[PDB]
Amino acid sequence: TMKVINDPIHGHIELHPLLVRIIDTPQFQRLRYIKQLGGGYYVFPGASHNRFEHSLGVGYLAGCLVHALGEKQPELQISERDVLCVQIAGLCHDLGHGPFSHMFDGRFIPLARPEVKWTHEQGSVMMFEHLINSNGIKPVMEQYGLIPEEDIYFIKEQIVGPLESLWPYKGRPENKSFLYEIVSNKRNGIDVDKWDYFARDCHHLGIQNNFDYKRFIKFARVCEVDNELRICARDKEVGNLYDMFHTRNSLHRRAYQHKVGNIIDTMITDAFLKADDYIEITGAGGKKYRISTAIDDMEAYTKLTDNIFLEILYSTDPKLKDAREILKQIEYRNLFKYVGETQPTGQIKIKREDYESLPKEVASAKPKVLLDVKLKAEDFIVDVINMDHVSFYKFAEQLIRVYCKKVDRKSLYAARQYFVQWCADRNFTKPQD
Amino acid sequence: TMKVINDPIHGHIELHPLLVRIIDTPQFQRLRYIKQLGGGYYVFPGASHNRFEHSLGVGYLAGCLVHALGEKQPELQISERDVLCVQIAGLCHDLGHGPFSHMFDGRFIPLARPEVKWTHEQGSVMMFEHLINSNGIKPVMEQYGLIPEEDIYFIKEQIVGPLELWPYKGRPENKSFLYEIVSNKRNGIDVDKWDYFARDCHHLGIQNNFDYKRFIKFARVCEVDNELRICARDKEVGNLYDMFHTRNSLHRRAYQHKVGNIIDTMITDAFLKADDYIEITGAGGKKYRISTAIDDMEAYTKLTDNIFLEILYSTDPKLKDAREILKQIEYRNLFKYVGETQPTGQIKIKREDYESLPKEVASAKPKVLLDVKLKAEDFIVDVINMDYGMQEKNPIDHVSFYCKTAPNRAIRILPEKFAEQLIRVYCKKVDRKSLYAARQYFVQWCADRNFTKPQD
Ligand SMILES: Nc1nc2c(ncn2[C@@H]2O[C@H](COP(=O)(O)OP(=O)(O)OP(=O)(O)O)[C@@H](O)[C@H]2O)c(=O)[nH]1
Ligand SMILES: Nc1nc2c(ncn2[C@@H]2O[C@H](COP(=O)(O)OP(=O)(O)OP(=O)(O)O)[C@@H](O)[C@H]2O)c(=O)[nH]1
Ligand SMILES: [Zn+2]
Ligand SMILES: [Zn+2]
Repeated sequence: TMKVINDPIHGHIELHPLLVRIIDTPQFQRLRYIKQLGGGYYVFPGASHNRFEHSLGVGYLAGCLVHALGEKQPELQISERDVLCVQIAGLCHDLGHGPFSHMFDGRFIPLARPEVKWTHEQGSVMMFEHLINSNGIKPVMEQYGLIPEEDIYFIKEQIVGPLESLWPYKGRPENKSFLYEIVSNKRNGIDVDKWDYFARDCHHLGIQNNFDYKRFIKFARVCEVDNELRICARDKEVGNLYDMFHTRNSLHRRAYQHKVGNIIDTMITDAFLKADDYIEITGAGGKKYRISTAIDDMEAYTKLTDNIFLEILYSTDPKLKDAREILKQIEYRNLFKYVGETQPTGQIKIKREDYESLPKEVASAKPKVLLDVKLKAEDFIVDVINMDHVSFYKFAEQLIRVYCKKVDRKSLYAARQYFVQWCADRNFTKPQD
Repeated sequence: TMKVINDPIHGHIELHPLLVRIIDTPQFQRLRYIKQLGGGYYVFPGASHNRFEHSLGVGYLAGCLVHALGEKQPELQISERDVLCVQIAGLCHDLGHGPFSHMFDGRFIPLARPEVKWTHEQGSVMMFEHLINSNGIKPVMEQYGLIPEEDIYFIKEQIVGPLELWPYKGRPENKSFLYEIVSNKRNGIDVDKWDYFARDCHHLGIQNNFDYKRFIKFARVCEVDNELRICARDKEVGNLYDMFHTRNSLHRRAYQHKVGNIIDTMITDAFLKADDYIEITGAGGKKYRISTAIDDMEAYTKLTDNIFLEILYSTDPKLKDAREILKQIEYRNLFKYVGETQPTGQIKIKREDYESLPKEVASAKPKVLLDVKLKAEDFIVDVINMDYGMQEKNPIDHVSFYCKTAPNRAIRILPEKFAEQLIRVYCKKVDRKSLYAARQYFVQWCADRNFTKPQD
């Protein structure tokens, strides 16, 4: 029962029955209703792709790499069981994403609940657990040779990292440390996750992809480094890697950090914040959750997708009028206006818990040339945008942009002044344009 | 100094301000929430694309073609005004599509209201009218040289055809060729098809062998039977064959996919079970159902693929049945394929008769009586058309060519064959006995009807 799925990036993807069973669940199929690039679709009409197809792709590539390593180096003792667990991890690494992907955990939850610590990865673990239990996957795992308790632990570790000196992982021993570099590779940012989305995003955006992932897989090997096992590239592949990094940079410059695309993300977020008190999502035991609290209950979170945009847009409730009106601004293309950009000096990083305060700080700033119209915190949006040792055998770490909700020439002028001053008060770089 | 949109199929698409204004409306942006291939996404994960981006592409290509014709043959007197009206028509030809595109007008409305005669094209006209009025587009049209009353008429005619010698009132007969750009019924060669062949191929992973740019570049208006028509250079004949083979591949591989079509009928089943209980607010606070929203454009504006998730995420006990079918789709417990047949040599099945077909099948009398009997609600009968209205033809016959030396007049003159109507039957009961039974009813029904005999 080896099922085959046609993908425009990878061609034929063969799926193990166990994977098919994980895929055919509400928890996984949910990913069909979550846009890969969030608000990017509103700037790039080719970018209609969702997390679902990306996740299949990552699961596929994860398998290809591990399987290839096992053939070339049977001394690594990569079992078929190891292969499946890595595939599953690749499949399920994005289960925890929320509406509009990175917009949700990167901005909405911070602004809505600054107290809480939340990442989509943590979400992926919770949702995976929920998926397993809700659909009786453990017996099916056993039926294909897996040992649920340790293997489920391994899968979770691949996704989120060590779960809390030593070898921190408990799902596999240190002699298989290389397996933890396939799906999510923290240290050098080279994993199959990135391979898929670079290729996929390029394909949909109309941007040229220079990296050849197959070639890289074909020439990859596990090799000794600092008395540790790591995945290593042949020296002949160095050009291919440069091409990868250039593709990455292009995607970030051209798409991920696009000026209007990011503005639209903050407008969508603004609408969610205005809707959060009034939207009800039913979770476990009939209990009711808000957009911002659905992350606390996986039954509710399952039903939280980009649909929430249209539920607000199509609503008639008077209580949702404000939220609805912002989404209508997007349709009519009356967007927030770009004021300017700056960076934090030093190794200083504005943190998520502080995001909510930033608009007030900006309005609190005192421009020396006092002006006619004064602006308040509600009129400002402050957007914080985040972001050679691979083994062989201009990058801004944080950008800060400010937008204004009032498009009046004088308000824009004013806003600029507040912004410039705020940068000065914080010893941030001085705005240009 | 006009706006540019990056598209993966066409590259840079330059948009006239007036087009930008039509695009930035709820009525147009609605197309972002309607899947091009409907239930095809549930089989082809690459096919996440929506009608919106397709519509930009068609608008763009419509403009390219007309503009190219005007440069090569200024004796045609194609104004800038003409160009814009054709672009707008290309932009807006799909405004009338409903949830899951062709599933909606092709199956749901027929099953829900067999009385009514509805096409997405008619919808596009109504929605266009609604778009114009709701967003004060007439003054803006005037501001860029258009004459709203006649030009709006022309645009609508390009989309739906004529209403009620020369049938068109939006442009005179000496510009008859303009009516062949966006929608060409006669020979099925228009910019609409060019975009979706390319776009669908790009998303499905199927190779596209037609080269639309080349065709545009060598296209010319030329005399045929004292009729002005768009004519291809004789050198382009291979390119055309490639187009028709691409079309055939897309249909065989994608549009007629077995499970994809099953899923379309499951979605439709859910809608039918939800239709009584879903309320959509239209004009003046009046409430409409999924099946009646087509009667009110304010309501229809809010009718998109979202309706799938509204049903899926619902808690109302009255929607339990509809909801349960959509859950079957998530769990991948689909209706079961019984078999396939054709009305070869027969009169073809019409939309108003779709609702009756499941009863006919259960009414059929198999010779070998089975242990269990089945009823009409257990059968789905799916009628698949390549192009519903049209006669079984060869479309190359209606293509005009020209030789370069005598470019003013048309030349005097191994593709695939069409099964222009397929009929499939699915069963809602998945147990061996019922499936066996269903097969028997089906085989008999084909016999009773002088349809082709089912194979495997
Ligand atoms: N199961 C499944 N298949 C998908 C999905 N998305 C795309 N597909 C593809 O669509 C095809 C049809 O769905 P299935 O019902 O699994 O197809 P099938 O081959 O008839 O399999 P059975 O019905 O189980 O015999 C699959 O073979 C896959 O190639 C998905 O989410 N789940
Ligand atoms: N206007 C508009 N632009 C879109 C749409 N879809 C994608 N885009 C692209 O998104 C870009 C940014 O949107 P705009 O608000 O037009 O931004 P802009 O190009 O800076 O134009 P202004 O904001 O009017 O100066 C556009 O230039 C288009 O290339 C759409 O539906 N409407
Ligand atoms: Zn990912
Ligand atoms: Zn179309």
